Amino acid sequence: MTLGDLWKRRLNNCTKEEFFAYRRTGILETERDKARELLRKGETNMGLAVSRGTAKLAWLEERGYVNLKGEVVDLGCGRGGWSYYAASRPAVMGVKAYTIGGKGHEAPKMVTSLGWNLIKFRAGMDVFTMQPHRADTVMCDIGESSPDAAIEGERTRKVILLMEQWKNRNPSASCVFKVLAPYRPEVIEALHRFQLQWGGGLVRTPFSRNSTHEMYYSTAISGNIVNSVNVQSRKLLARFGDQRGPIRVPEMDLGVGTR
Ligand SMILES: [C]O[C]1[C](OP([O])(=O)O[C][C]2O[C](N3[C]=NC4=C3N=C([N])[N]C4=O)[C]([O])[C]2[O])[C]([C]OP([O])(=O)OP([O])(=O)OP([O])(=O)O[C][C]2O[C](N3=[C]N([C])C4=C3N=C([N])[N]C4=O)[C]([O])[C]2[O])O[C]1N1[C]=NC2=C1N=[C]N=C2[N]
Ligand SMILES: Nc1ncnc2c1ncn2[C@@H]1O[C@H](CSCC[C@H](N)C(=O)O)[C@@H](O)[C@H]1O
Repeated sequence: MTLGDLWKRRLNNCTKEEFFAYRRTGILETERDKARELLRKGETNMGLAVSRGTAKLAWLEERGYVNLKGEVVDLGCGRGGWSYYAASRPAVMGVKAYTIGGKGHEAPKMVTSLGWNLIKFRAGMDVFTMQPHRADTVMCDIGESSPDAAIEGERTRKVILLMEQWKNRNPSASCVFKVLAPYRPEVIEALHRFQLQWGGGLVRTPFSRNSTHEMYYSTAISGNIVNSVNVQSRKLLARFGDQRGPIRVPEMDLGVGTR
């Protein structure tokens, strides 16, 4: 058993009030009140982020932890926050975005956010059975939370296997992907094997809620994986009992128009 396993048990043991105070204490939160209503009313001419995912990828890029370029694939694009971020980047030439859609899942939001014309959205696509194709940058933000840590571990293992398949097709591609449950030993083993062949490392974005242990793997950073995970678990465990709220910041606005 790991510290993150204990974190997950302590999380599930929270009362409702305990859970909601813990969830958001100390985290960066974009201000989505304008964005939310524009999406709700169906405004397509907008550059405000279509989801909270945009600011997370923006943070990874601005830190230099990912370098989005060339032909980008977005595996599990959901509403498209990563696809629109990538399409607005001058070094990106095109985005192929894929998501399952269906009941309980987000379909792509269609807006004129800068570079939208460079995105080819395909909904109703399962990426886990899709044949990989050429890409310079491979992005994947898949990993659905579960109260069951073993399910979160297996969901995470499937994402890492997917990234191995896309690296097999594209050994030189940069990769960035969500690791939902890095605290699980089957996940650590798979991350080690990936890191040994492809390099890379783990990082926590300051926008992730304390109710998830998610971290992001990128081929462009480094770091011992176990220590990265353990630092994050201790930091998550140390926030239990904190009552401070979130730090609110402006939402990303990419502007509108074609590229
Ligand atoms: C009920 O549940 C709930 C839900 O879930 P889902 O997701 O829907 O899934 C379902 C599933 O799972 C499982 N389970 C459940 N339960 C149980 C189980 N298992 C066992 N073994 N046992 C038990 O008990 C099964 O398999 C089924 O089928 C959830 C909700 O969520 P949503 O809405 O979806 O959102 P998201 O995105 O996910 O986010 P969040 O919210 O933040 O979450 C994350 C995490 O956290 C936690 N939580 C949540 N919540 C809401 C809560 C919590 N915790 C606490 N303590 N409290 C509260 O309230 C978890 O871990 C998650 O993952 O959730 C759930 N829940 C509710 N409640 C509860 C829960 N869990 C645990 N515990 C509790 N108390
Ligand atoms: N097997 C699969 N094939 C395709 N899409 C999947 C999938 N499993 C999960 N997904 C989708 O992957 C998406 C992950 S959410 C990603 C958030 C996104 N990066 C943003 O910025 O908006 C979800 O919408 C989920 O429906």
